[PDB]
Amino acid sequence: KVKVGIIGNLFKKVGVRQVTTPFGKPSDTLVEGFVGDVACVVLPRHGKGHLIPPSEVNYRANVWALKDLGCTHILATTACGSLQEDLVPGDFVVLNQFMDKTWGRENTFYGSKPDSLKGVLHMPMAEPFCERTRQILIQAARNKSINVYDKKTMDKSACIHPCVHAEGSAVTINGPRFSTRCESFIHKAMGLDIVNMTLVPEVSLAREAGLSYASIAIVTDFDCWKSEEEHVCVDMVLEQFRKSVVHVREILLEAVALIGAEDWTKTIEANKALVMSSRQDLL
Amino acid sequence: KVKVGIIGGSGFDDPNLFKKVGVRQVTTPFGKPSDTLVEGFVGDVACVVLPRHGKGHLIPPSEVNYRANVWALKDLGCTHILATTACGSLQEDLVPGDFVVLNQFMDKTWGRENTFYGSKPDSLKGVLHMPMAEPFCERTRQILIQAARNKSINVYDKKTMDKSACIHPCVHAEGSAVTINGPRFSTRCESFIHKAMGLDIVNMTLVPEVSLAREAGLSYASIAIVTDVCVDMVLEQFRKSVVHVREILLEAVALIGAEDWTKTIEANKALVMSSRQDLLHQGSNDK
Amino acid sequence: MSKVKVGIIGGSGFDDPNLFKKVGVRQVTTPFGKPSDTLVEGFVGDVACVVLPRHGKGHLIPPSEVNYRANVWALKDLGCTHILATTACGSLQEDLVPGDFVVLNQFMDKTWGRENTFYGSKPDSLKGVLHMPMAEPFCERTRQILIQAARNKSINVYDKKTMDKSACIHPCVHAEGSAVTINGPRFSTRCESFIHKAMGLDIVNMTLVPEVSLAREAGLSYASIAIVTDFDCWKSEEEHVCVDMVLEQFRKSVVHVREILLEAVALIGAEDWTKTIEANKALVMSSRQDL
Ligand SMILES: Nc1ncnc2[nH]cnc12
Ligand SMILES: Nc1ncnc2[nH]cnc12
Repeated sequence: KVKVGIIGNLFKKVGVRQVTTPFGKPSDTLVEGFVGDVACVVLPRHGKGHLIPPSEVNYRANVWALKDLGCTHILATTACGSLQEDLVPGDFVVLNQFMDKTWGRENTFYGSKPDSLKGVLHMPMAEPFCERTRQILIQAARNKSINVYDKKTMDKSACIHPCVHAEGSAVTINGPRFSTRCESFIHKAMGLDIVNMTLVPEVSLAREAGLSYASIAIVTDFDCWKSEEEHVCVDMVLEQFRKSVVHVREILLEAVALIGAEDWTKTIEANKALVMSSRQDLL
Repeated sequence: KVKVGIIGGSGFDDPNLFKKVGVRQVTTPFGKPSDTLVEGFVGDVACVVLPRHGKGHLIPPSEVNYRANVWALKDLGCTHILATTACGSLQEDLVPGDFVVLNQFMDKTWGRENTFYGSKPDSLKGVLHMPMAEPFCERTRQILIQAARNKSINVYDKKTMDKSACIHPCVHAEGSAVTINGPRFSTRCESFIHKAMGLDIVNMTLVPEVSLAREAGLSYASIAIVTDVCVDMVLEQFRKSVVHVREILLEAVALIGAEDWTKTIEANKALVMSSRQDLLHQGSNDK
Repeated sequence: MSKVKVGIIGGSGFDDPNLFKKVGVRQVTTPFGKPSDTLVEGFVGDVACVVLPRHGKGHLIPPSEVNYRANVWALKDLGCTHILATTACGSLQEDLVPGDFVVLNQFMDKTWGRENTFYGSKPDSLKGVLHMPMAEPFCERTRQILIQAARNKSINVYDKKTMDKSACIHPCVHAEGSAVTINGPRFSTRCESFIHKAMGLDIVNMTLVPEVSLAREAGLSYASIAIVTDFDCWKSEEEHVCVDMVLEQFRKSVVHVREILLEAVALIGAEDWTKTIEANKALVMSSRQDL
């Protein structure tokens, strides 16, 4: 059976749970419940009161806690800034790629220090998300009558907002500061679609844990490559986030049902075997 | 009332900008500053100087306690920080002996304490996401440029002037730095990639200094010195550049003192508060 | 004093190489901690040589946790003047095919969190501020010795500066090349791979930096021979990199790497290095900004 963790009326809440992990405590307690008959657990990435900044989030504990609770999938959300004209505030992005600019975060479960699992794990990350789970997020958006924009098969002038972009690349910066204009334009020239602070190493550790992970990013701003009145700040992010979170909730809850309506035996076994085959110390 | 802090880089390890009236041997909640802070006056404008690398230049860029240096200057009541940095050029018109009043940067540093705020017990509580689109105090940048004009140094602004007005040595009116972690210099491969990205100079010390100054509600501006048989000529050129930057700094302090900064300082403090994500969540009863 | 002694740092596929008969096995410590493993001393011909596996005996130390400082300092303390190093890597360019080698001459550094200098202001480092030039970061004489060693072992050499593309005959040793060194342990995304390719980098690896930098800080002549084991992940899904792909290709190429390394040690031994060693030491002293 499947069980979907969510990192961030139609959700039946059962109770709240405190867990510990080999890598420390998660960001907060976890809300356990059900969507129809599918078990679901919800974890706030930045803790109660949003007091934990992106660089200090215990990604290892959060992903491992969901694994230890039996999660087979993780669906994740984050706010983000758009680097490109056709991704506008109020849009969503089902990411398929990233460029990592984070540092100083614990980004793997394995190593040679006592606080990590024994071994050397070199995971392939060419296409770093679970593709089946990406397509479920996109289909959930269709089921909730939210427009879907596929730049491979459509083009500008077919882009109807607010829309879910069917693909996109994120640069993840370490934070806590936002980017300079110089950095924003450099990331844009690299062809990246959005900028955020929390995707990495969350996505990497989910694959190390044998979990199917997909992210849907909420565009809250144009970073700072446009006009001065459109340069990102916290108030701007929060104002748009508050307008978009109801759509993102509808997508996520619809996707949990769609996951539970399919068989995942082979995908799960594939996930686990990918971890085993990536052990350099064992091979 | 204003008080100008000065962080002197290479060439300023033992600055003699004014007669020492007093010294402050202090620590901060974030550890020890690079050296004793030296107090005095430029005219009737109060000034505080500290050498980024300490006397004797014993502290490398990645080990400088940027948090403690900014905090210590804030603790003494500084409203402004003027900083110097010796840099290498990435573009043909930035020539050794030139200066740059930076307005942009690309950050390639890591492993440095770059914020006062967070969830660690020794951090200030709260989550601060500061805007950095234009990361310097613009009023203070223009003071540095005006100080150079007032001391008879060429100023070149590529936005309004053809490359024929680029007369060396000159202060470039704008420019971007890539800040690398050091201590090693860049490979040729790295230098050419930075050049292809359009960056003007390379240094090791701008970040997180500029970021922490904004977190502290201070007006910060930086003046870079472009520094690169020839070694003897490079060194003498650098000495002349340091004499020029000394003139610019002293004139800039006087120019800052000649104006009212009440509203700018209030805006500096208001920007910090508006960047507190944890407080803005609360103002709307979020979650 | 004109005595030469060649250290060898063995990467993946070199966890236990038989380059020579062991004379001494050295368990040492350094001011920067323990090296990756014991150091094996011996002779190749008349040339003294020291071998160290980068990842330890059972390949238990990931790239980001290797004590590069201790490895380089231990070799220096045993009297090495030179370090020859191997690394497995992925290709970012069509003319660099699995089974080729690359005598690197450039790099782009994307590592973090590693101790990358012997010098600093804290008690656990040597006293001083050392700013080493790195524009051409390898020892050029030692690079050319690796390239000559391949010629002497009848292994094709392809020099893009002087030869036409038609003279790129595989398997070959590329006479120049740039590496991007990523921190690991994960491999790159397709997005990252295409960005690195667009910057013009030739290969991707995890272990060159800070090893090459610390060697120069130590006054040692360092050169690297990279073994192409894969096309990273910018090509078809059947050529996307993974551990098994890396190991399988390496087993095939290790034989020729050993021949190059042993011939290179002999070629170093056949020349006088007095002025180059003096210049290596003088570059360290002139890069001290506290003095
Ligand atoms: N512009 C931006 N940069 C980084 N993280 C963000 N989160 C929301 N907007 C962002
Ligand atoms: N593609 C690759 N990336 C990083 N390190 C590697 N080692 C071998 N192949 C590699």
